[PDB]
Amino acid sequence: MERKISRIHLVSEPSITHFLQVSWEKTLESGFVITLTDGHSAWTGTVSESEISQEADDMAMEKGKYVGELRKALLSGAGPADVYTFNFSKESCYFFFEKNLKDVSFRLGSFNLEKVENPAEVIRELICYCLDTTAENQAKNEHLQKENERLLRDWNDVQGRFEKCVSAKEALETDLYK
Amino acid sequence: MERKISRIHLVSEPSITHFLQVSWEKTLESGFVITLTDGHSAWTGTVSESEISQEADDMAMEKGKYVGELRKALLSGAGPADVYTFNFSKESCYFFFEKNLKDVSFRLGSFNLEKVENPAEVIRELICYCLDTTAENQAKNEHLQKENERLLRDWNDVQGRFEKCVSAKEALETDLYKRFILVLNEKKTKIRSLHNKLLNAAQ
Amino acid sequence: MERKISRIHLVSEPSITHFLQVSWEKTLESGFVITLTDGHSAWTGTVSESEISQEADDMAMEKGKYVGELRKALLSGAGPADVYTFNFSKESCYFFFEKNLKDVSFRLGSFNLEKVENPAEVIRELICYCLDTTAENQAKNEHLQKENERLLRDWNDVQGRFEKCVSAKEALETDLYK
Amino acid sequence: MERKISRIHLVSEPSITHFLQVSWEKTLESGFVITLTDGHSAWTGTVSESEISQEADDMAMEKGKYVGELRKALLSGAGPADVYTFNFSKESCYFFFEKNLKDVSFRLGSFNLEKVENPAEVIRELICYCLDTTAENQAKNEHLQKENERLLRDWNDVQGRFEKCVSAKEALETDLYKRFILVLNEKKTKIRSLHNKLLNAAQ
Repeated sequence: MERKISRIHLVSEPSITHFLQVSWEKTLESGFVITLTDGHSAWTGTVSESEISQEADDMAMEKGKYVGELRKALLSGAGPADVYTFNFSKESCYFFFEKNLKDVSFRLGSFNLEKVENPAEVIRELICYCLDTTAENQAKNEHLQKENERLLRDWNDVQGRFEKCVSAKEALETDLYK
Repeated sequence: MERKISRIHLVSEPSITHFLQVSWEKTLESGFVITLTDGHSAWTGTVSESEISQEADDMAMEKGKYVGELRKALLSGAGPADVYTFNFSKESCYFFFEKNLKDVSFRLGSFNLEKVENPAEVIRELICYCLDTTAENQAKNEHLQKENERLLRDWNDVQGRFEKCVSAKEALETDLYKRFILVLNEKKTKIRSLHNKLLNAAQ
Repeated sequence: MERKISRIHLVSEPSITHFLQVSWEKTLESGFVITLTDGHSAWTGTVSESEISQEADDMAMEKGKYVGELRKALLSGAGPADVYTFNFSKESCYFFFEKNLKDVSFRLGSFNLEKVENPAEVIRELICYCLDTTAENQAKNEHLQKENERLLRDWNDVQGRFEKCVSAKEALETDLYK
Repeated sequence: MERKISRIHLVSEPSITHFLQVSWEKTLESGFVITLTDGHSAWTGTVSESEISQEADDMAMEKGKYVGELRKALLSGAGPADVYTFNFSKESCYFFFEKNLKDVSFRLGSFNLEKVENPAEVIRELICYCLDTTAENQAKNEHLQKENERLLRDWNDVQGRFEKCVSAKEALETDLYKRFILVLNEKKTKIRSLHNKLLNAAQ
C-alpha cells in the first residue's frame, strides 16, 4: 500500500497547519482513504473507485484528468501556479476542497469525515511511517555516496595504471630494444 | 539547528510506542532540548552542558565517551548489541535511562520533563519537520543520482576520446617515421648515383 | 507606520547599551526595518514578509509562533522568564539573536545590517519621535485626569442635590401638609 | 532628579534640529545643568542659582518672573505667541537666547557650554531616559484608566443600591403606617362594641 502525507491550511483556521494522510492500494483512482489531523484530533473518510469515476462524470471530465486534479490537490502534486483551498467543519464533518483560477474558485471535491476514536494511535502510526521512511531514504542516499566514492577511487586507479604504462613505454623503446 | 527523532519504549508502558525528539545547536555536548511523546501528550525538558559534564564526572567517564553514550542512547546511534532502557514517571516527570551491562542495568543519565501545555503544536512541529526532512533527503538522492550518472558518462566516453587520440598520434608518428626512413634511403641513393657515376666523373 | 524602540546588550560589548528601532507597516510579519544604534553610529537592515515566512518554515514553526518570538525578542515583548541574547560584528555587519532555554541557546534569527551614512539624522529623527510620543501620552493622561476630576465634582453635586431632597421631605410632611 | 528634553533651532543652523536637555534638582531656581545636541556632538554647561539671580537683577526683573522666563524659553513652557530664539557659537561655545518683543529681540540669558568628550553616552542616556519616560507614562495611563473605570462603576451601581433601599424602607414604613391606622380603628371599633352594648350593660 502507498500513502502521501502533506500539510494544508483550512479556510476556517489559517493560523494553524493541518495535515493530510492519503493512502490507496494500487492507484489513487482505485479508491483511497483520507485522514485529516491537527496533531491532536483526527478525522478519516473513505472514497471508493466508483465514487471517483462518478464524480469525474458529474464534472464533464475524463477520469484521468480528474484523478490528476486529485493528485495535485490531495497528494501535493500542484504546480507553482495551481492554487487549491480546503474546507472542513468540525461540526458538519463535511470536508470540501476547491481549485482557484484567478480568484474564481470551483468545487473540485468533497466528502464526509468521521471522527477517529483513537487519534493518538493514528498519529503514532504516522510518525513510525515517517521514521521508517526517513531511514530508508537515508540508506539509499548513503549507499549512493559509497558508489560515487567508489567511482572516484576506482578512477584514481586508472591514473596510476596509466602512468605505469607511459613509463613502460618511455622505457622499452629507449632501452630493451637498443 | 540539529534535530533527531526516534522511537523508544518506556519500562512502565511496554505497549504504547513513545517518541523522543532531541534538539541541539552545535554538538550534543553544548546542551540540548529533549521532548517525549505518545502522540497525545508531550513532555519537554532541557539538559545543559554543565549537567552533562557533571554526570560524566560522577561516573568517572571522560566527556568524549559520555557524549558518545548520550548519542547512542538518545539519538538511535546504539549498536545491535547495545541495550538501553528508558524510564518515565508521568506523575514525577522524572526521566532516567540506563545502559544494560552484564545482565544488570546502570543509570546512564537523567533529567526532568515539564508537561507541555500544548501537545498538538509539538506534534505538528514534528510532522512539519519530517515533511521537510523527507523532501530535503529525496532531493539529495536525485542530486547524488545525477552526480552519479555524470561520473558514469565521463568514464564511458573517456575510453572513447582516448582511443581517438592514439589513432591521431599513431598516424602523425608513422608519417614522421616513414619520412626518416626515406631520408636514410636518399642519403644512400645519392651515394650510389654518385660513387658509380662519380668513379665516372672522377676516374 | 509603527515602530518600537528598545535597549539591548550585545554579547561582545556588555559595558555598553545599544538601541534597537524596529518599524513595520501593518504587521511585523508584513516585513520590517531594523536599526541598531550605539548613540553615535547606526546600522540598518530590512526583512521582507517572505524572508520571515521562509524562516518560520526552516524552523518547523507556525508563522504565528515565529512572529511571536520575533515580538518578544525584537519589540521587547519578552516575559519575565524569556531570555534573549544579541550579537553583532561591527566588521562582519552580521547581526544574529538567540533564545536561551536553561543556558542551552538556539538561533532565532539573523540578518545583515549596512552602515548608515548619516547616523545623526536617524538619531535626531528617533528623538523627535520620542518627543512627539511623550507629548501625546502626556496629553492623554492629562485629559484622563480632567475626566476623573469631573466625575468627583460631578458626584459632589449629587451629594448636594440629595441633601436638598431630604430637607424637602423632612419638611413637606411635617409642614405643607398639616 | 527633574529632567526636560526639547527641540530648538539655532539661528546659525536653521536646517538641523537641535536638542536641549535641562536637568535640575528641586526648582529650576536652584541651578541646573543644560546639554545641547545635534545627535552627533554634545555641549554641556551649568547655570548656578547665583548666576540666575544675578541675571534677573541685571534686568531689574523679580526672580519669580525670571525663573518663569527660563522655564518658558528652556523647558518648552513657551506660549503660542511667545517667540524665543537661541544662539550658539561652536567655536566660542557661548550660548545665549533672547525673547522677541515688539519685533526686536532682547537677550534673556546666557551661559558657556564645554564640548562633551563622549557624545554617544550622552545620547544613549537621553534615549534611556526617554524609554523610562514612555514606560512610566504609559503605566500612569493604565492606572488612571482603571481608577476611571472604578469611579464609573461605583456610580452605575449606586443608583442601583439606592433604588433598593427605598423599596426596603418604602416597605417597612407602609407596614408601620398600616398598623397605626389599624390602631386608630380598633380604638373606635371597641367604642362601638361597647357604647352600644355598654348602653346595654349600663342602662
